[PDB]
Amino acid sequence: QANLMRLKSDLFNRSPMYPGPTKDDPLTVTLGFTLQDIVKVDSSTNEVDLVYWEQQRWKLNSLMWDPNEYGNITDFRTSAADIWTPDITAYESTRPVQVLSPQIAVVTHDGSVMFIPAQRLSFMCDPTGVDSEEGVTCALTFGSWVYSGFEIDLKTDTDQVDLSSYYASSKYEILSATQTRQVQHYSCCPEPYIDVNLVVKFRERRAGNGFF
Amino acid sequence: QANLMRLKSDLFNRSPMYPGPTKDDPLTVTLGFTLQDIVKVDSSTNEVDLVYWEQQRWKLNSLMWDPNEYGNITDFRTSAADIWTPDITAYESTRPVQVLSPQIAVVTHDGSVMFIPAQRLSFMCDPTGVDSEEGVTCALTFGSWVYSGFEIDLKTDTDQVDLSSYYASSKYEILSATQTRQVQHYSCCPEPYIDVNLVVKFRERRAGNGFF
Ligand SMILES: NCCc1c[nH]c2ccc(O)cc12
Ligand SMILES: NCCc1c[nH]c2ccc(O)cc12
Repeated sequence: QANLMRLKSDLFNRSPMYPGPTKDDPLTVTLGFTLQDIVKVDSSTNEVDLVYWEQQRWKLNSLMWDPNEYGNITDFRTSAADIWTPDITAYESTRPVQVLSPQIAVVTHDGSVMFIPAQRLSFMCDPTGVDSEEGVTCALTFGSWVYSGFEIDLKTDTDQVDLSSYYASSKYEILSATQTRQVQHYSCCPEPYIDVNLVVKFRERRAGNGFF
Repeated sequence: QANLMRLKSDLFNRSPMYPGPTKDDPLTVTLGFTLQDIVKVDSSTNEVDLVYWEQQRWKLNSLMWDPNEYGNITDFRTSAADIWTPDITAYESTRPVQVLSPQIAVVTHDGSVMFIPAQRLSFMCDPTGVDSEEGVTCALTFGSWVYSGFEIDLKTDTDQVDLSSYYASSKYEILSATQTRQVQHYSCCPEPYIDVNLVVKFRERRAGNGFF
């Protein structure tokens, strides 16, 4: 498609990239989690491994275009390396994140972006009691590493984690999973930072496939 | 010493031993447990090992004597092999019982007997969930193997298991322990058989010695 080539060239070749948000031009990132699997627990190190898709949305004025000038194109996929992306980080990870999917975003003519990488993460979680009816609860916070709430605000569209793709024959069944916007402070700095608190209650699965 | 030797000779060396209880002459045995330790659980076989002392009391007319005729002796210790003892049996054991104490009874002039052997026993018990706050419940019935309620009846002096000697640094802590008289029927036989149902709720100790 000739029109799309023109669009990408015009967007990505003729100006400096977005330098990120500032106090004068803050940005709100919408977050949502799709929990796919609780893969492994480690009771000797108190780490638990999750597989999830992390849905991120935001909007930049610099990514806008008039579809009329581009054969009525209203959106396109492009490599996430072509655009600015927010530094949303898991605050209690114990290993580097492993990316499980392509990193390609969808950009819409109004400057809005959707980006949903699949990830595996090890995080700090004590799994003692997971083999009981009551199960166990762990929490994981996600937020900008370097930007305070004055530059990056966060939002969820729902407080329910998406479980519609959770692996039915996982070793672990989900009892509940919520995602909630919170405010935190770190020793280094006085300014409020925003996070999303992912809270998952789970236990060893003992009813379903493999069971009779 | 002379009077005791006389008493023992007279009680044990001049008559057939008591042939056990009958319908016409039934016997009631009082049972009580001192739970000392839950030593071990095995989740691959669903066996748990207990150490307890089993208090047994009963009374036989044939063990009576007049203390006046024996230098005021009102009771004596004697090997349990010298007297009839009830066939009180754990019904859900998985290994032969291991005896941890001498087997010696105290006999009193009214023909009553007290016998409290210490035992280790492996029994059928699923310990899944023992490492949680709720812990797990298991039960073990004790009763005559061969006598129905028409020959042997049972009772407890209290429904609360004696925990005053429980090992404070056991891997497992006791949440509750009861001992309750019940009636049972088995496939072999029409008659009711009496048992005491020992019900123990426990979990992995997470406080005290070794824990910070
Ligand atoms: N593959 C499922 C998620 C998904 C659907 N469409 C997408 C577009 C972009 C993206 O990063 C992710 C997605
Ligand atoms: N040694 C604890 C139990 C105990 C105290 N006195 C006893 C007399 C007889 C017996 O079998 C047992 C006992």
